[PDB]
Amino acid sequence: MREVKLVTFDVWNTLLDLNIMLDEFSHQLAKISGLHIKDVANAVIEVRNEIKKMRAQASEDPRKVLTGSQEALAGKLKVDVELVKRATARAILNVDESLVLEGTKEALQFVKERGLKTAVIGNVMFWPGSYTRLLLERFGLMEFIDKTFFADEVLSYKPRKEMFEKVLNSFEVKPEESLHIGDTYAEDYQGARKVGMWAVWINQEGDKVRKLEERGFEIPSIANLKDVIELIS
Amino acid sequence: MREVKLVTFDVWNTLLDLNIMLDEFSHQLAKISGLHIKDVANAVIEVRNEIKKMRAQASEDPRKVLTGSQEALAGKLKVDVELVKRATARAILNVDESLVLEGTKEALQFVKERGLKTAVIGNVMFWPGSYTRLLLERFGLMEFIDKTFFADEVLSYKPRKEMFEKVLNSFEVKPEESLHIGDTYAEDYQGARKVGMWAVWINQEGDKVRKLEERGFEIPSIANLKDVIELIS
Ligand SMILES: [Cl-]
Ligand SMILES: [Cl-]
Ligand SMILES: [Mg+2]
Repeated sequence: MREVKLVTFDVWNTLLDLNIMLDEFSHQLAKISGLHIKDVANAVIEVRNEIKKMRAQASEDPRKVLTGSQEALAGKLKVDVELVKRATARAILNVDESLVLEGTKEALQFVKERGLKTAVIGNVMFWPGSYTRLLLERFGLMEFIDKTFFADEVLSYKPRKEMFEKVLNSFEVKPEESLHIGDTYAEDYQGARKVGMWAVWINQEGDKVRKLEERGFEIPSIANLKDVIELIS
Repeated sequence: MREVKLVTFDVWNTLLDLNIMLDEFSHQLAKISGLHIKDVANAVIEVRNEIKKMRAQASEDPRKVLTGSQEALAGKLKVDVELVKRATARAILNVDESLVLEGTKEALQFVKERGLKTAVIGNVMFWPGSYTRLLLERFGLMEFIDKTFFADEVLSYKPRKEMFEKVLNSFEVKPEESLHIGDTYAEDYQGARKVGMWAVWINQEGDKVRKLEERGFEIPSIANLKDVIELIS
Protein backbone atom coordinates (compact mmCIF):
# COMPACT_ATOMS: atom_id res chain seq x y z
CA MET A 1 0.00 0.00 0.00
CA ARG A 2 0.96 3.66 -0.36
CA GLU A 3 3.04 5.06 2.53
CA VAL A 4 1.53 7.55 5.02
CA LYS A 5 3.18 10.98 4.76
CA LEU A 6 0.72 13.10 6.72
CA VAL A 7 -0.87 12.62 10.12
CA THR A 8 -3.66 15.08 11.04
CA PHE A 9 -4.96 15.76 14.57
CA ASP A 10 -8.28 16.78 16.11
CA VAL A 11 -7.80 19.01 19.16
CA TRP A 12 -10.55 18.80 21.78
CA ASN A 13 -10.47 15.44 23.57
CA THR A 14 -7.54 14.30 21.41
CA LEU A 15 -4.75 16.71 22.40
CA LEU A 16 -6.52 18.94 24.94
CA ASP A 17 -9.05 18.27 27.70
CA LEU A 18 -12.46 19.67 26.59
CA ASN A 19 -14.43 19.43 29.83
CA ILE A 20 -11.99 21.58 31.80
CA MET A 21 -12.19 24.23 29.09
CA LEU A 22 -15.98 24.06 28.83
CA ASP A 23 -16.32 24.25 32.62
CA GLU A 24 -13.97 27.23 32.85
CA PHE A 25 -16.07 28.85 30.10
CA SER A 26 -19.48 28.17 31.73
CA HIS A 27 -18.07 29.50 34.96
CA GLN A 28 -16.66 32.64 33.35
CA LEU A 29 -19.82 33.31 31.36
CA ALA A 30 -21.95 32.90 34.51
CA LYS A 31 -19.67 35.26 36.40
CA ILE A 32 -19.90 38.24 34.05
CA SER A 33 -23.60 37.65 33.33
CA GLY A 34 -24.67 37.40 36.97
CA LEU A 35 -26.54 34.19 36.15
CA HIS A 36 -26.71 30.89 38.02
CA ILE A 37 -23.91 28.51 36.99
CA LYS A 38 -26.40 25.66 36.46
CA ASP A 39 -28.47 27.58 33.89
CA VAL A 40 -25.31 28.55 32.02
CA ALA A 41 -23.85 25.04 32.21
CA ASN A 42 -27.11 23.60 30.88
CA ALA A 43 -27.37 26.12 28.02
CA VAL A 44 -23.83 25.18 26.90
CA ILE A 45 -24.69 21.49 26.74
CA GLU A 46 -27.91 22.20 24.82
CA VAL A 47 -26.15 24.34 22.18
CA ARG A 48 -23.34 21.80 21.90
CA ASN A 49 -25.74 18.86 21.53
CA GLU A 50 -27.75 20.74 18.92
CA ILE A 51 -24.78 21.77 16.78
CA LYS A 52 -23.12 18.36 17.07
CA LYS A 53 -26.35 16.80 15.79
CA MET A 54 -26.41 19.23 12.86
CA ARG A 55 -22.74 18.90 11.95
CA ALA A 56 -22.92 15.12 11.78
CA GLN A 57 -25.31 15.66 8.86
CA ALA A 58 -23.41 18.72 7.57
CA SER A 59 -26.56 20.76 8.37
CA GLU A 60 -24.99 23.80 9.99
CA ASP A 61 -24.17 26.62 7.59
CA PRO A 62 -20.31 26.73 7.69
CA ARG A 63 -20.46 30.54 7.68
CA LYS A 64 -21.99 30.31 11.16
CA VAL A 65 -19.64 27.62 12.46
CA LEU A 66 -18.65 30.13 15.15
CA THR A 67 -21.33 32.84 15.29
CA GLY A 68 -24.07 30.23 15.38
CA SER A 69 -22.97 28.69 18.68
CA GLN A 70 -22.33 32.14 20.14
CA GLU A 71 -25.73 33.55 19.22
CA ALA A 72 -27.57 30.36 20.19
CA LEU A 73 -25.98 30.50 23.63
CA ALA A 74 -26.60 34.23 24.00
CA GLY A 75 -30.25 33.69 23.16
CA LYS A 76 -30.74 30.81 25.56
CA LEU A 77 -29.41 32.91 28.44
CA LYS A 78 -30.92 36.22 27.34
CA VAL A 79 -27.59 38.11 27.23
CA ASP A 80 -25.64 40.13 24.66
CA VAL A 81 -23.39 37.86 22.61
CA GLU A 82 -20.66 40.29 23.63
CA LEU A 83 -20.65 38.59 27.06
CA VAL A 84 -20.15 35.22 25.40
CA LYS A 85 -17.11 36.53 23.52
CA ARG A 86 -15.65 38.06 26.68
CA ALA A 87 -16.23 34.86 28.66
CA THR A 88 -14.20 32.81 26.15
CA ALA A 89 -11.37 35.36 26.38
CA ARG A 90 -11.29 35.09 30.17
CA ALA A 91 -11.58 31.30 30.15
CA ILE A 92 -8.62 31.04 27.75
CA LEU A 93 -6.56 33.19 30.09
CA ASN A 94 -7.65 31.18 33.15
CA VAL A 95 -6.92 27.63 31.99
CA ASP A 96 -3.46 26.06 32.14
CA GLU A 97 -1.19 23.10 31.29
CA SER A 98 -3.53 20.68 33.07
CA LEU A 99 -5.46 20.93 29.81
CA VAL A 100 -2.82 18.85 28.00
CA LEU A 101 -3.83 15.19 27.79
CA GLU A 102 -1.39 12.43 28.78
CA GLY A 103 0.87 11.18 26.01
CA THR A 104 -0.07 14.02 23.68
CA LYS A 105 3.33 15.66 23.23
CA GLU A 106 4.96 12.21 22.99
CA ALA A 107 2.70 11.08 20.12
CA LEU A 108 3.36 14.31 18.22
CA GLN A 109 7.10 13.83 18.73
CA PHE A 110 6.82 10.26 17.50
CA VAL A 111 5.23 11.44 14.26
CA LYS A 112 7.68 14.29 13.62
CA GLU A 113 10.63 12.01 14.37
CA ARG A 114 9.59 9.58 11.63
CA GLY A 115 9.81 12.50 9.24
CA LEU A 116 6.03 12.73 8.84
CA LYS A 117 4.07 15.93 8.25
CA THR A 118 1.63 17.07 10.93
CA ALA A 119 -1.51 19.17 10.96
CA VAL A 120 -4.43 20.16 13.14
CA ILE A 121 -7.97 19.92 11.79
CA GLY A 122 -10.37 21.20 14.44
CA ASN A 123 -13.95 22.43 14.40
CA VAL A 124 -14.85 25.41 16.55
CA MET A 125 -17.61 26.35 18.93
CA PHE A 126 -18.10 29.28 21.36
CA TRP A 127 -14.49 30.44 20.93
CA PRO A 128 -12.58 31.05 17.67
CA GLY A 129 -9.80 28.86 16.29
CA SER A 130 -7.35 31.63 17.17
CA TYR A 131 -8.04 31.01 20.86
CA THR A 132 -7.35 27.29 20.52
CA ARG A 133 -4.18 28.07 18.51
CA LEU A 134 -3.06 30.26 21.39
CA LEU A 135 -3.36 27.25 23.72
CA LEU A 136 -1.44 24.92 21.41
CA GLU A 137 1.31 27.51 21.06
CA ARG A 138 1.33 28.17 24.81
CA PHE A 139 1.67 24.52 25.82
CA GLY A 140 4.53 23.85 23.39
CA LEU A 141 2.49 21.65 21.07
CA MET A 142 2.89 23.91 18.02
CA GLU A 143 6.53 22.79 17.92
CA PHE A 144 5.19 19.52 16.55
CA ILE A 145 2.40 20.89 14.36
CA ASP A 146 3.23 21.99 10.80
CA LYS A 147 -0.15 23.49 9.88
CA THR A 148 -3.39 24.41 11.63
CA PHE A 149 -6.85 24.31 10.11
CA PHE A 150 -9.69 25.69 12.18
CA ALA A 151 -13.27 25.60 10.99
CA ASP A 152 -13.86 29.32 11.40
CA GLU A 153 -10.77 30.27 9.39
CA VAL A 154 -11.41 27.75 6.56
CA LEU A 155 -15.21 28.21 6.57
CA SER A 156 -15.97 24.49 6.85
CA TYR A 157 -16.03 21.74 9.50
CA LYS A 158 -15.54 17.99 9.90
CA PRO A 159 -17.03 15.70 8.52
CA ARG A 160 -17.45 17.88 5.41
CA LYS A 161 -15.45 16.80 2.39
CA GLU A 162 -13.83 20.16 1.55
CA MET A 163 -12.50 20.48 5.10
CA PHE A 164 -10.18 17.46 4.81
CA GLU A 165 -9.40 17.91 1.12
CA LYS A 166 -8.30 21.49 1.85
CA VAL A 167 -5.70 20.01 4.18
CA LEU A 168 -4.67 17.22 1.83
CA ASN A 169 -4.22 19.78 -0.94
CA SER A 170 -2.21 22.07 1.31
CA PHE A 171 0.40 19.33 1.83
CA GLU A 172 0.05 18.05 -1.73
CA VAL A 173 -0.62 14.48 -0.60
CA LYS A 174 -3.24 11.88 -1.49
CA PRO A 175 -5.95 10.57 0.86
CA GLU A 176 -4.29 7.15 1.14
CA GLU A 177 -1.04 8.86 2.10
CA SER A 178 -2.82 10.40 5.08
CA LEU A 179 -4.15 9.46 8.51
CA HIS A 180 -6.56 11.46 10.67
CA ILE A 181 -7.08 10.94 14.39
CA GLY A 182 -10.02 12.39 16.34
CA ASP A 183 -12.43 11.46 19.12
CA THR A 184 -15.79 12.28 17.55
CA TYR A 185 -16.94 9.28 15.49
CA ALA A 186 -19.35 11.15 13.18
CA GLU A 187 -16.91 14.06 12.68
CA ASP A 188 -13.31 12.76 12.76
CA TYR A 189 -13.66 9.08 11.88
CA GLN A 190 -16.41 9.04 9.26
CA GLY A 191 -15.21 12.38 7.94
CA ALA A 192 -11.68 11.18 7.21
CA ARG A 193 -12.75 7.69 6.20
CA LYS A 194 -15.11 8.72 3.40
CA VAL A 195 -12.53 11.07 1.88
CA GLY A 196 -10.18 8.08 1.56
CA MET A 197 -7.73 8.84 4.38
CA TRP A 198 -6.77 6.31 7.03
CA ALA A 199 -9.02 7.04 10.03
CA VAL A 200 -8.39 6.49 13.73
CA TRP A 201 -11.15 7.00 16.29
CA ILE A 202 -10.20 7.53 19.92
CA ASN A 203 -12.63 5.60 22.10
CA GLN A 204 -11.53 5.97 25.71
CA GLU A 205 -14.07 3.29 26.61
CA GLY A 206 -11.94 0.87 24.59
CA ASP A 207 -9.24 -1.50 25.81
CA LYS A 208 -7.05 -2.26 22.78
CA VAL A 209 -6.15 -1.08 19.30
CA ARG A 210 -8.81 -2.45 16.97
CA LYS A 211 -9.17 -2.53 13.22
CA LEU A 212 -12.73 -1.31 12.65
CA GLU A 213 -12.78 -1.71 8.88
CA GLU A 214 -10.63 -1.06 5.84
CA ARG A 215 -8.58 2.05 6.65
CA GLY A 216 -10.33 2.46 10.01
CA PHE A 217 -9.12 1.87 13.55
CA GLU A 218 -10.20 2.50 17.11
CA ILE A 219 -7.71 3.19 19.90
CA PRO A 220 -8.16 3.88 23.63
CA SER A 221 -5.73 6.84 23.75
CA ILE A 222 -3.45 8.98 21.59
CA ALA A 223 -0.68 6.87 23.18
CA ASN A 224 -1.61 4.02 20.84
CA LEU A 225 -1.33 6.13 17.70
CA LYS A 226 2.26 4.94 17.21
CA ASP A 227 1.00 1.35 17.05
CA VAL A 228 -1.38 2.10 14.17
CA ILE A 229 1.26 4.18 12.39
CA GLU A 230 3.83 1.35 12.70
CA LEU A 231 1.36 -1.29 11.64
CA ILE A 232 0.71 0.40 8.30
CA SER A 233 4.30 1.44 7.52
CA MET B 1 -27.01 70.57 20.89
CA ARG B 2 -28.24 67.08 21.76
CA GLU B 3 -26.56 65.39 24.72
CA VAL B 4 -23.99 62.71 23.91
CA LYS B 5 -25.10 59.20 24.87
CA LEU B 6 -22.37 57.17 23.18
CA VAL B 7 -18.60 57.35 23.07
CA THR B 8 -16.83 55.10 20.58
CA PHE B 9 -13.17 54.12 20.85
CA ASP B 10 -10.41 53.23 18.42
CA VAL B 11 -8.01 50.71 20.00
CA TRP B 12 -4.44 50.73 18.68
CA ASN B 13 -2.71 54.02 19.61
CA THR B 14 -5.79 55.22 21.53
CA LEU B 15 -6.18 52.60 24.27
CA LEU B 16 -3.24 50.30 23.59
CA ASP B 17 0.27 50.98 22.31
CA LEU B 18 0.64 49.71 18.74
CA ASN B 19 4.39 50.24 18.52
CA ILE B 20 5.03 47.84 21.40
CA MET B 21 2.74 45.24 19.77
CA LEU B 22 4.09 45.51 16.23
CA ASP B 23 7.57 45.29 17.72
CA GLU B 24 6.74 42.23 19.80
CA PHE B 25 5.09 40.70 16.72
CA SER B 26 8.04 41.49 14.42
CA HIS B 27 10.42 40.02 17.00
CA GLN B 28 8.34 36.84 17.35
CA LEU B 29 7.93 36.50 13.58
CA ALA B 30 11.66 37.08 12.98
CA LYS B 31 12.43 34.61 15.74
CA ILE B 32 10.41 31.66 14.41
CA SER B 33 11.38 32.38 10.80
CA GLY B 34 15.12 32.67 11.30
CA LEU B 35 15.06 36.12 9.68
CA HIS B 36 16.42 39.41 11.03
CA ILE B 37 13.94 41.72 12.77
CA LYS B 38 14.78 44.47 10.25
CA ASP B 39 13.59 42.27 7.38
CA VAL B 40 10.35 41.59 9.22
CA ALA B 41 9.75 45.14 10.44
CA ASN B 42 10.01 46.40 6.88
CA ALA B 43 7.55 43.84 5.57
CA VAL B 44 5.15 44.84 8.36
CA ILE B 45 5.58 48.49 7.40
CA GLU B 46 5.06 47.74 3.73
CA VAL B 47 1.90 45.69 4.36
CA ARG B 48 0.63 48.21 6.92
CA ASN B 49 0.92 51.13 4.49
CA GLU B 50 -0.47 49.29 1.45
CA ILE B 51 -3.49 48.32 3.55
CA LYS B 52 -3.98 51.85 4.86
CA LYS B 53 -4.04 53.11 1.27
CA MET B 54 -6.65 50.58 0.13
CA ARG B 55 -8.94 51.80 2.93
CA ALA B 56 -8.42 55.39 1.83
CA GLN B 57 -9.57 54.13 -1.58
CA ALA B 58 -12.66 52.57 0.03
CA SER B 59 -11.68 49.57 -2.07
CA GLU B 60 -10.84 46.97 0.55
CA ASP B 61 -12.66 43.72 1.22
CA PRO B 62 -13.71 43.56 4.92
CA ARG B 63 -13.91 39.76 4.67
CA LYS B 64 -10.37 39.29 3.35
CA VAL B 65 -8.49 41.96 5.28
CA LEU B 66 -6.98 39.70 7.98
CA THR B 67 -5.99 36.83 5.67
CA GLY B 68 -4.81 39.35 3.11
CA SER B 69 -2.41 41.05 5.54
CA GLN B 70 -1.08 37.69 6.68
CA GLU B 71 -0.63 36.32 3.15
CA ALA B 72 0.95 39.60 2.03
CA LEU B 73 3.47 39.46 4.89
CA ALA B 74 4.17 35.76 4.39
CA GLY B 75 4.86 36.41 0.70
CA LYS B 76 7.20 39.35 1.32
CA LEU B 77 9.27 37.24 3.71
CA LYS B 78 8.88 33.98 1.79
CA VAL B 79 7.56 32.04 4.79
CA ASP B 80 4.58 29.79 5.34
CA VAL B 81 1.55 31.84 6.45
CA GLU B 82 1.50 29.47 9.45
CA LEU B 83 4.59 31.18 10.87
CA VAL B 84 2.73 34.49 10.70
CA LYS B 85 -0.22 33.09 12.64
CA ARG B 86 2.08 31.49 15.22
CA ALA B 87 3.90 34.79 15.71
CA THR B 88 0.64 36.59 16.57
CA ALA B 89 -0.18 33.95 19.16
CA ARG B 90 3.35 34.19 20.57
CA ALA B 91 3.31 37.98 20.66
CA ILE B 92 -0.02 38.02 22.47
CA LEU B 93 1.61 35.67 24.97
CA ASN B 94 4.74 37.81 25.39
CA VAL B 95 3.16 41.26 25.92
CA ASP B 96 1.91 42.74 29.18
CA GLU B 97 0.15 45.68 30.82
CA SER B 98 2.83 48.08 29.56
CA LEU B 99 0.63 47.93 26.47
CA VAL B 100 -2.06 50.07 28.13
CA LEU B 101 -1.61 53.75 27.24
CA GLU B 102 -1.38 56.16 30.19
CA GLY B 103 -4.77 57.37 31.37
CA THR B 104 -6.74 54.79 29.41
CA LYS B 105 -8.46 53.14 32.39
CA GLU B 106 -9.26 56.48 34.03
CA ALA B 107 -10.60 57.86 30.75
CA LEU B 108 -12.82 54.83 30.29
CA GLN B 109 -13.93 54.95 33.94
CA PHE B 110 -14.81 58.65 33.61
CA VAL B 111 -17.08 57.95 30.66
CA LYS B 112 -18.76 55.03 32.38
CA GLU B 113 -19.26 56.78 35.70
CA ARG B 114 -20.76 59.59 33.64
CA GLY B 115 -23.42 57.06 32.69
CA LEU B 116 -22.62 56.85 28.99
CA LYS B 117 -22.51 53.80 26.73
CA THR B 118 -19.18 52.81 25.20
CA ALA B 119 -17.98 50.76 22.28
CA VAL B 120 -14.77 49.87 20.50
CA ILE B 121 -14.52 50.41 16.72
CA GLY B 122 -11.29 49.07 15.27
CA ASN B 123 -9.82 47.82 12.02
CA VAL B 124 -7.97 44.51 12.00
CA MET B 125 -4.62 43.60 10.46
CA PHE B 126 -2.11 40.77 11.17
CA TRP B 127 -3.93 39.42 14.27
CA PRO B 128 -7.72 38.85 14.46
CA GLY B 129 -10.06 41.21 16.27
CA SER B 130 -10.40 38.45 18.86
CA TYR B 131 -6.76 38.74 20.00
CA THR B 132 -7.33 42.46 20.44
CA ARG B 133 -10.43 41.66 22.53
CA LEU B 134 -8.36 39.19 24.60
CA LEU B 135 -5.81 41.84 25.58
CA LEU B 136 -8.44 44.45 26.44
CA GLU B 137 -10.11 41.82 28.59
CA ARG B 138 -6.81 40.72 30.14
CA PHE B 139 -5.89 44.29 31.08
CA GLY B 140 -9.20 45.02 32.78
CA LEU B 141 -10.46 47.42 30.09
CA MET B 142 -13.44 45.41 28.78
CA GLU B 143 -15.11 46.24 32.10
CA PHE B 144 -15.77 49.69 30.63
CA ILE B 145 -16.68 48.67 27.06
CA ASP B 146 -20.28 47.72 26.29
CA LYS B 147 -19.75 46.45 22.74
CA THR B 148 -17.01 45.74 20.21
CA PHE B 149 -17.14 46.17 16.46
CA PHE B 150 -14.07 44.74 14.75
CA ALA B 151 -13.59 44.79 10.97
CA ASP B 152 -12.97 41.04 10.65
CA GLU B 153 -16.10 40.24 12.64
CA VAL B 154 -18.53 42.95 11.55
CA LEU B 155 -17.39 42.91 7.90
CA SER B 156 -16.69 46.63 7.48
CA TYR B 157 -13.91 49.11 8.22
CA LYS B 158 -13.17 52.73 9.09
CA PRO B 159 -13.49 55.26 7.49
CA ARG B 160 -16.36 53.61 5.64
CA LYS B 161 -19.73 55.08 6.58
CA GLU B 162 -21.52 51.75 7.17
CA MET B 163 -19.01 50.77 9.88
CA PHE B 164 -19.92 53.77 12.02
CA GLU B 165 -23.60 53.39 11.18
CA LYS B 166 -23.62 49.79 12.42
CA VAL B 167 -22.55 51.08 15.81
CA LEU B 168 -25.13 53.87 15.71
CA ASN B 169 -27.89 51.45 14.72
CA SER B 170 -26.73 49.04 17.42
CA PHE B 171 -26.95 51.61 20.23
CA GLU B 172 -29.90 53.14 18.40
CA VAL B 173 -28.69 56.73 18.75
CA LYS B 174 -28.38 59.69 16.41
CA PRO B 175 -24.93 60.67 15.05
CA GLU B 176 -25.21 63.86 17.10
CA GLU B 177 -25.46 61.85 20.33
CA SER B 178 -22.16 60.10 19.58
CA LEU B 179 -18.48 60.92 19.91
CA HIS B 180 -15.71 58.84 18.37
CA ILE B 181 -12.07 59.12 19.38
CA GLY B 182 -9.13 57.67 17.48
CA ASP B 183 -5.56 58.48 16.49
CA THR B 184 -5.82 58.09 12.69
CA TYR B 185 -6.99 61.27 10.96
CA ALA B 186 -8.32 59.63 7.79
CA GLU B 187 -9.89 56.51 9.32
CA ASP B 188 -11.08 57.67 12.76
CA TYR B 189 -11.52 61.44 12.55
CA GLN B 190 -12.73 62.05 8.98
CA GLY B 191 -14.80 58.87 9.05
CA ALA B 192 -16.56 59.77 12.26
CA ARG B 193 -17.18 63.36 11.22
CA LYS B 194 -18.57 62.63 7.76
CA VAL B 195 -21.14 60.46 9.53
CA GLY B 196 -22.27 63.36 11.72
CA MET B 197 -20.78 62.23 15.03
CA TRP B 198 -18.55 64.35 17.23
CA ALA B 199 -14.97 63.48 16.34
CA VAL B 200 -11.81 63.65 18.42
CA TRP B 201 -8.44 63.05 16.78
CA ILE B 202 -5.68 61.98 19.15
CA ASN B 203 -2.53 63.78 18.01
CA GLN B 204 0.50 62.96 20.16
CA GLU B 205 2.55 65.79 18.66
CA GLY B 206 -0.20 67.99 20.08
CA ASP B 207 0.23 70.39 22.97
CA LYS B 208 -3.33 71.18 24.12
CA VAL B 209 -7.02 70.50 23.52
CA ARG B 210 -7.99 72.27 20.28
CA LYS B 211 -11.29 72.75 18.52
CA LEU B 212 -10.47 71.77 14.95
CA GLU B 213 -13.87 72.78 13.62
CA GLU B 214 -17.58 72.10 13.91
CA ARG B 215 -17.83 68.87 15.90
CA GLY B 216 -14.09 68.32 15.44
CA PHE B 217 -11.47 68.26 18.21
CA GLU B 218 -7.79 67.42 18.57
CA ILE B 219 -6.16 66.27 21.82
CA PRO B 220 -2.70 64.89 22.73
CA SER B 221 -3.95 61.73 24.47
CA ILE B 222 -7.04 59.97 25.81
CA ALA B 223 -6.37 61.73 29.13
CA ASN B 224 -8.02 64.86 27.76
CA LEU B 225 -11.14 63.15 26.47
CA LYS B 226 -13.01 64.20 29.59
CA ASP B 227 -12.31 67.85 28.78
CA VAL B 228 -14.10 67.54 25.47
CA ILE B 229 -16.84 65.45 27.07
CA GLU B 230 -17.58 68.05 29.73
CA LEU B 231 -17.14 70.85 27.20
CA ILE B 232 -20.03 69.77 24.96
CA SER B 233 -22.21 68.57 27.85
CL1 LIG C 1 -11.05 35.34 36.56
CL1 LIG D 1 9.30 25.61 17.65
MG1 LIG E 1 -11.89 19.97 17.96
